[PDB]
Order: sequence, then C-alpha cells, then structure tokens
Amino acid sequence: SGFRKMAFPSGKVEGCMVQVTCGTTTLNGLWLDDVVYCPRHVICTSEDMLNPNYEDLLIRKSNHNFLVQAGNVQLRVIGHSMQNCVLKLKVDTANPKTPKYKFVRIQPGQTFSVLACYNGSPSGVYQCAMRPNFTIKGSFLNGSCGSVGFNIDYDCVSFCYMHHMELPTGVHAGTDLEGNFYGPFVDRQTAQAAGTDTTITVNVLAWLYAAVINGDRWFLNRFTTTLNDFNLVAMKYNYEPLTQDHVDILGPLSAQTGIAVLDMCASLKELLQNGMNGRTILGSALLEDEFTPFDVVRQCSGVTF
Amino acid sequence: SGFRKMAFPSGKVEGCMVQVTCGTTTLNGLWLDDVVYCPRHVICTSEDMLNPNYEDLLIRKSNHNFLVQAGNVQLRVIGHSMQNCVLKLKVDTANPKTPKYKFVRIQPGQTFSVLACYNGSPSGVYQCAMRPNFTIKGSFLNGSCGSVGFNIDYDCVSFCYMHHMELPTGVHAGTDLEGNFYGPFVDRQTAQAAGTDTTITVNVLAWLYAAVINGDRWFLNRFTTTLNDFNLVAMKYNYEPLTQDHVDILGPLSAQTGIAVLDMCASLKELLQNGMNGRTILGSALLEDEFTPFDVVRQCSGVTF
Ligand SMILES: C[C@@H](O)CC(=O)N(c1ccc(C(C)(C)C)cc1)[C@@H](C(=O)NC1CCCCC1)c1cccnc1
Ligand SMILES: C[C@@H](O)CC(=O)N(c1ccc(C(C)(C)C)cc1)[C@@H](C(=O)NC1CCCCC1)c1cccnc1
Repeated sequence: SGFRKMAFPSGKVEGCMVQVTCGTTTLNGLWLDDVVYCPRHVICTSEDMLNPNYEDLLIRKSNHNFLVQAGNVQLRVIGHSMQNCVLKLKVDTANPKTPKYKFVRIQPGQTFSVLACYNGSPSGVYQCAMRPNFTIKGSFLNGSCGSVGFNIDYDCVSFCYMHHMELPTGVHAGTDLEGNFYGPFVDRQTAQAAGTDTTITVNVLAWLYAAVINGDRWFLNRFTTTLNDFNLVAMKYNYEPLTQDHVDILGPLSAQTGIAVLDMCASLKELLQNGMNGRTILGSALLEDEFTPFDVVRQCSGVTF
Repeated sequence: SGFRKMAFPSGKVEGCMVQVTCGTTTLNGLWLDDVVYCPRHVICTSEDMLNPNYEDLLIRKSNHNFLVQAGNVQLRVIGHSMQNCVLKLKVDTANPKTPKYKFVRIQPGQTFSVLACYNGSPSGVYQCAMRPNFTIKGSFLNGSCGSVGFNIDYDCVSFCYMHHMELPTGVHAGTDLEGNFYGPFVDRQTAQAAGTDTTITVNVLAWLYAAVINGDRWFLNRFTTTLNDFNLVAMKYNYEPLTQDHVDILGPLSAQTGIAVLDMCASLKELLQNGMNGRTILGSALLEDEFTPFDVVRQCSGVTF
C-alpha cells in the first residue's frame, strides 16, 4: 500500500553523464556509444545570450575546443555537428556503460524521471510531467543544462528530454534528444511566455483510481455524467477535454476497481465544483495530475526493471 | 529555480540488490562485500506469521537452504547468522560493485531515499521521512521486504532503513541495518498501532525558507513570536516542539534569506491558525514536513555526488 511520486532507478543513466566544456561554459552531456549529446548553447558566451547566431558561433569552434570529461578521464573529440538545438560530439571511445536506449519525443501529459546533474555529476532524481503547455516544473539550478529526462522499460532507457533553460517565470524548457524544443521556446535570453497551463484530466482520474485502490474513497459520489457534460466542467476549470481514447486508457483501472470511468468523472466534477472541504486524497490537498494511467498500474502492480 | 521531492541517484544501491529465497518465500537482500543482509522473516511460512519463534525456525535452516541470486548468477552461501531482526548470509564472493558505505541509525524527522525492489530488481526510487512515530509512509507492495533506504554523501552510501512490514493501517515499519526496528514494532502478524503522528516542525520551517528562496512569499507576516509562545501553538496542532538546536540548524537558511527564525515561526503560527485560504506554497496546499534543512540547502545549492 501507499502511493508516492516514484522515479525510475537512475543507475543506467548515471553511467552516461559527462561534463562538456567549451571556452568558459560548462554543462552536462549525455554519452551514448561514441557520441556525446549536449545543448548547443554550450558555445555561447555572455555576449551571445541575447540573440545568438549558432551557425556563426559554431564556425569558430573546432573539435579541440570541446572538452569532454567522464569522471576524471578525458574523451578525445574527433567530430562535431549541430542537430537542431543539440550538439553531437563524436568521441574516440564508445561508452562501455551504454544501456539499451531509444530517443523518444513524448506527448504532453506523459511523465518521465529527471536526473538532475551539475558538472557531469548526478545530484538527484525526481518524476516530472510534460505540461500541456510543453513546460516542465522541475528543480534546476545554474549548470543543470543538459540533464536528461527518461523512462525505462525493463532494460531499455527511452530518453525523452534534455534540459536547456529556465524561463523568467521559473518553469523549465528543453528539447527531445534530436534537439527539437518541446513547445514554442527558443534557446536565447529573450522574454518567452508559456501559454495557459491546463490540468491533465486523464492523469487526475488515474490518480483518483490509485486513491480508491489505496482505500481513500470519501470522494466517490452518487452521480454519473456524460463525456460532453463532464467536459463542460473541465473547460470552466482549465482541464484538458476528456476523449474516448482517454476513457479506453483508463479501462484497466476501471476494471480493477469496478468503478465506471464516467462515474469517476462525476466524482471529479463534484470535486472541482465543491473543493475538497479541507480533506486530503492520498496525502494531498490538491488534485494531482502528474501520474499517468501507466504510472498508477506500475506502482500498484510492482513492475521492475 | 523550482522545488521537488528529490531522491538520491540510486545506481550505487542498485548494484547491491539481490534476491533471497528460503523455502517458498522470496524477498530482497542487500549484498555488501561478502555478506547479504535481509529480513529474518524470510524463514517464515504461512504457519509462522502469527507468532514466529525465529530462533527455533532458524535452527531448521542450513546454509544450503538460502538461495541468493544476483541478476542471474547464484551466490554460494557459506554461513548464516541472525542479528536482531536481520539475517546475515555469508557468501563466497565479495560484491564487485560494493560502494563505500556505512550503516547509520537515523533520528525521527530525518529523510532518506528508498529504492523499492521486487525479486531483487529495482522498481523505483522516492524520498521518505522517518516519522516522529517511527513509521514511514512509503509505497510498498507484497515482495518489497528488504528494500532499503539510504542517504549519499559524495561517494559514501549511508544505509539507514530496511523495509520489513506493512501495518494494518497501511504505513510501513522496518529496521536499521543492524536489524533493530525503528519504533516499538515487531516482525509478526499481530495488531500493531503507531502512536500519534506529529508534524516535523523544523522541516516545515525549512520548506518555508525554500519557498521564500523560490519567490513564494505571500505567507510572510508582520509578526514575530517567542519559542515558548510558538510551542503553545505547535502543541495544539500536533507539531513537534521547536528547540534552540532546531533554530541553530535553520541558521544557514535564516542567513541566506535575511528572515529571522522566530519571524518565520510567527508566519507558520498564522498559517496554522488561519489555514492557507485556498492558496498554495511551492505547489502544495498543505504544510510539507518531509524536507530537512539539509535537504533544502542541497536542492537550493546543487550538491552533487
Ligand atoms: C548555463 C547553462 O549551462 C544552464 C543554466 O543553468 N541556465 C541557462 C543559461 C543561459 C542560457 C542561454 C541559452 C541564454 C545561453 C540557457 C540556460 C540558466 C538559465 O536558463 N537562465 C535563464 C534565466 C532567465 C532567461 C535567461 C536565461 C538556468 C538556471 C536554472 C535552471 N535552469 C537553467
Ligand atoms: C512477504 C515479505 O517478503 C514482504 C511483504 O511484502 N509483506 C510482509 C508479509 C509478512 C510478514 C511477516 C513478518 C508477518 C511474516 C512481513 C511482511 C507484506 C506485509 O507486511 N503484510 C502485513 C499486512 C498486515 C499485517 C500482517 C503482514 C507487505 C505488503 C506491502 C508492503 N509491505 C509489506
């Protein structure tokens, strides 16, 4: 029993973290096979942050201008290239600790673990969701750039996020491992606004099922609703519209608990319209939306890796 | 910026997890040097759970009755002994992945990371506090027994918790790595009550400092208070009494923020007496007490390992 924001075991990713230095700027890189991946803004100076021309700045850099350090050993950089917003540094040694891996571009509302690093060394690990507005609410200090987000399936690490920047609002923005930003953000020090941050409705429902599984059920009500009726409520409260795909994804939890998805929607509707009256659900006084239906099944079934 | 419940990187502990089977019971063990540590109730059957005589049950077990498996390789058990509530299985191979480690018995209110495991394989990692009543509110399913809790200081793993049981209330109980339970709990299937679960006052204050550091400050009030006056409020709300030791431990955060500790106590007093009026602090609608002053400084300073 019990329900916690649980990250994946981070060891397979720890063995891939390296330090990348270019000039006076150091950040984190990801060493898989003989390629080190890192944010291209490693080539930026104080001058460059406001409006960098990355192609022009890159041209002034040769292989020997990138120092890559794994622990205390120095990798030899034998090639470099820019792919969208990431740099790919070819090194002369394949990482002996390279796990089975894939690069994946995740959908908004999906979750992943972040291994926060500084100077190529791991600091901690925590679970995140890609917000509907393509930000993440992480914990990142100066130098955390190039830390990665990932999921693990048995023995395979799916890398889905590289950290690039903090917005002036204090939320975080970054790329997939092909260097394409999630959302409309760009890697320059300019004012950038995130859009409206809506709540991931299918995730809240999954967490309500997790609560029922754990015995927390004061919120189960006497009503049902319809998809269209519920979504009238979701829109007023900045919740993502619920679709039949979402209902289908909740199927396994619905079957485990015997609670029809639309019945749980009606409970959520009453929760949105009346609040929680000073009660808690799974130790929280807010409706939590950073657990997917898969996350719930994993933690309530004990899937290992 | 940002503040998250952050666990330590778990790789050094992943390399120490093994599977221990005795008869039909399998759980997790911890393999350090040539010793495997695990809960002694691995020797229990269905019969034994209500009132086991562990000494008598142990006598019926020889070295070859313990199967220890690390990944898919079998360790040879060349000795066994009971130390309080843990079994120590001497194996013929020292773990090549043994990290620098220590066994530590932590104080109530201190935090640690838990690497939840099943069948010797890691499932996830999360941050926990040892409650004042010596329970932990974890996420543990059947078979999680022998999963460990730990802190890391640079290169040294301090093991402080081994999971043994779930109470009928759904909270969790376990031992240090010498097999002494935290709290009054025993390893048998009998009704066991935790006492009153009080709030870790010094941890709430630390988290309030984390909020100020992060720009969340609507709760800073115009009052101050005294230690004795504040503690009158703490007692009404089941908060741990605050001591001058606690004030001293908060010194670094007080100096970083320029907010005297007793001023923050007065803000907390108003928060306890008036609630949060539907506002949030660091994304929470409750007062969070599972961050120590050290945890806050680490996450707000970027200490790596
Ligand atoms: C240094 C780099 O290795 C990693 C790094 O930490 N940061 C970073 C610094 C410059 C850049 C440029 C692309 C502008 C060059 C990109 C990221 C800062 C950061 O984003 N500051 C923002 C702040 C408001 C807008 C301007 C930049 C940071 C701090 C905390 C968490 N995450 C990130
Ligand atoms: C099987 C063992 O390897 C690990 C294990 O998972 N559990 C365990 C089972 C028996 C025992 C005895 C000491 C009684 C033999 C100790 C622990 C159960 C558990 O505690 N059930 C409680 C339930 C109410 C009171 C009776 C025992 C569990 C489930 C979920 C989380 N944590 C633990």
